[PDB]
Amino acid sequence: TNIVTLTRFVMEEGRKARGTGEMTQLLNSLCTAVKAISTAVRKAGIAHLYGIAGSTNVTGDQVKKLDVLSNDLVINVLKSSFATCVLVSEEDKNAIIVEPEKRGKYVVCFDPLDGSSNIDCLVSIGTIFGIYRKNSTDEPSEKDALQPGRNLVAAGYALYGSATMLVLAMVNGVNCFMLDPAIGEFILVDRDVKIKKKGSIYSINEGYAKEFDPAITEYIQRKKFPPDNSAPYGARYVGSMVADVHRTLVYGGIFMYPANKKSPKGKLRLLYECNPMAYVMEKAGGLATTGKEAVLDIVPTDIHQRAPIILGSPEDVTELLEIYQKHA
Ligand SMILES: O=P(O)(O)OC[C@H]1O[C@](O)(CO)[C@@H](O)[C@@H]1O
Ligand SMILES: O=[P-]([O-])[O-]
Ligand SMILES: [Mg+2]
Ligand SMILES: [Mg+2]
Ligand SMILES: [Mg+2]
Repeated sequence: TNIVTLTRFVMEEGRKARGTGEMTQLLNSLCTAVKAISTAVRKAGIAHLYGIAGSTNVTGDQVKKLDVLSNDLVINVLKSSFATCVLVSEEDKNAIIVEPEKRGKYVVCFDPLDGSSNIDCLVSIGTIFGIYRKNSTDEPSEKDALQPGRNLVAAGYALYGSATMLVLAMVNGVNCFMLDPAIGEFILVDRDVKIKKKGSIYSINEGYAKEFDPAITEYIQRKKFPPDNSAPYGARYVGSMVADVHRTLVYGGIFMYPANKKSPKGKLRLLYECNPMAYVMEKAGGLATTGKEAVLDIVPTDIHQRAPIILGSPEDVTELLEIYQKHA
């Protein structure tokens, strides 16, 4: 009978810190969308929600039925939250400007459904978000979303896996909340999460081996054949960024989606995939790099810009940076 909900947490983390309560509003609204997406996903084959929606998005993906449903759910709750002014979604070509009577101070970048390749085989999928405070006094516009990730005030993801988890990072740390399906509340289950300084798992799609740069190649070879005859790392690659990053957070190790000979900026999207996960990792004591610079320091020029990303345990990411620096 003492429910420590996401709501309470985010409020109790603010009592002697004169806010506006808009962030709690925003996050309460997002939680409602995440619950609705979770329920849909958990019944998707009965509800006939698998398959394509007939459309390609700006970054060239095959839009799925659950992409449109989730996108609509998040847009509508953020609008009605009265906490937002500019929204950027993977699924919309342009930024969405909130109508004047519903504007609040925040800019939200999100991936409404991440891991579409895994939808139909029931593997874990998720929702990814990053929140900024609007800076300018100018009328809200797409340019308010073009901030470096270091300006994030909150970021995180929902993981629709064996259980549904909302992982929320803010200035003071990372906390995990699990959805209780019986009462429709996110309950705190992991407080002030920190990543292991060094892990034992590497996560990458090795089908791209023919296209990797020499530094990624060398690093993978080192994980399999350690020069100091330590045990080789195990390999894991679920194929859904939210699942692979969440495992990296809670078990340690490294996740990679690097640049390659065909994709100079990699595949994952900077605003609503790379920056939120880089922020979570940095707040958990981890690192997130392109191989040459910190993801959170990139100043974007395109709301659908791609970025290479290598993230996880700091000693693992640093070892790979050392190999890039050696090859440079
Ligand atoms: O099939 P690939 O090229 O390994 O891409 C998988 C990645 O694509 C995404 O689905 C994003 O498009 C991520 O969730 C996942 O990390
Ligand atoms: O591109 P997608 O799996 O969010
Ligand atoms: Mg997609
Ligand atoms: Mg995604
Ligand atoms: Mg998506």
